[PDB]
Amino acid sequence: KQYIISEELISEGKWVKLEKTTYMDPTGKTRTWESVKRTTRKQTADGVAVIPVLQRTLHYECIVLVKQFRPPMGGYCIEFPAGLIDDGETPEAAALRELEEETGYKGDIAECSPAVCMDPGLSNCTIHIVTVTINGDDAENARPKPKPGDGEFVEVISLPKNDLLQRLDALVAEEHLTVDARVYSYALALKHAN
Amino acid sequence: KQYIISEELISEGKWVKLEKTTYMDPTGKTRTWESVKRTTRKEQTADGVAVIPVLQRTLHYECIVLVKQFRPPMGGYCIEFPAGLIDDGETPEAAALRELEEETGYKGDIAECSPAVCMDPGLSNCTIHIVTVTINGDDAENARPKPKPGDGEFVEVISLPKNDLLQRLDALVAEEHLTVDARVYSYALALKHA
Ligand SMILES: CCCc1nnc(NC(=O)c2ccccn2)s1
Ligand SMILES: [Cl-]
Ligand SMILES: [Mg+2]
Ligand SMILES: [Mg+2]
Ligand SMILES: [Mg+2]
Ligand SMILES: [Mg+2]
Repeated sequence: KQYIISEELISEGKWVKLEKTTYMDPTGKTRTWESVKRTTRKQTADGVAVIPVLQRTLHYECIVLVKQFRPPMGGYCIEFPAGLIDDGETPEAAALRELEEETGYKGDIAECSPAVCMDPGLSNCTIHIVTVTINGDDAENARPKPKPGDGEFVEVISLPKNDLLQRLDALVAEEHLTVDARVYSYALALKHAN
Repeated sequence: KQYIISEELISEGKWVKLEKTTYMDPTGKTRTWESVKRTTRKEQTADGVAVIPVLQRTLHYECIVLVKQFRPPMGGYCIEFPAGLIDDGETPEAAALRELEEETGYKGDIAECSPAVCMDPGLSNCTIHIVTVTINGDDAENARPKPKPGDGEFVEVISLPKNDLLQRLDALVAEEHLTVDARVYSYALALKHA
């Protein structure tokens, strides 16, 4: 019943473009929307985000997160490890790779989502969310070695799964970091579960 | 260490702008980013809200109330938490309750309100409050409720049991060609992981 009729390019950068979408609303009226797209997508999705469950015996399970400066935010943010899927990469493979580059941890795939939207009122951006467990007791994850690219500066922050929400709320109150909405949503459901 | 040096407008639509962001990396080098921003953000603590609406009813499993809408930037239908931008001077909590009633017909009760969290911080500055609201489904106010969609809003309400959310979302994606929101999916994953 609703559909896209055309897309007019407004402005194209190296990484991002702005478009004006014309679409048919369900009353049979023609309408417009300003839409953002990345210029990098081919793939299943633009990117992956990794939910990395650090499992170590006799310890609480941790969720491994990363803190970085985000120029669009003008501030530091706390996020799941994430990045863009290389052309010819699978989502699962991008997840292990990104997880290694950003944290040094080497992990195992548990499940992978279908492509899910990031901010669908604004952009077409999508990701796979890939749940990964990290055997924290193996020697490869003893002194994890982050292999970050040129210009990436990432701090690793592992927080306990069973108090995640309170821990994030603290980082926000006390560090003026911004927590990512997917990370916050995850933390909320850990509390809301039964 | 890192901070914004300058923000140079590239292209402004009525709703969205692209900016060339210049910032200082932690080595001391000047770098650039392409950044998206909304034009609508005021003194609001955030662009918007998303509502986690827990429908509670005697002798019923709790449900999460979701909405399905056409999203022009996506070219397709998306399943999301009820959500809208915060009006000038409106509180996040008022906005949440109001968007919830407008989009679903339900009258909720505030449970909790997050700090401002980032929607896609490598791309945009957009932020929301995630507002958890309970809905007393035994109250007559919430018996056979009508959405009051604004101008050009066409929303369908989908209520799924909290205890099976992830499988129910996976089934919808299997039978329907629709996209699930990344927040909704993250929340459904944590409900399983707990
Ligand atoms: C990032 C959001 C981009 C938008 N582009 N177009 C938008 N139109 C409206 O909100 C609207 C205007 C007139 C009648 C009905 N709805 S919002
Ligand atoms: Cl798990
Ligand atoms: Mg990354
Ligand atoms: Mg990378
Ligand atoms: Mg809305
Ligand atoms: Mg609305």
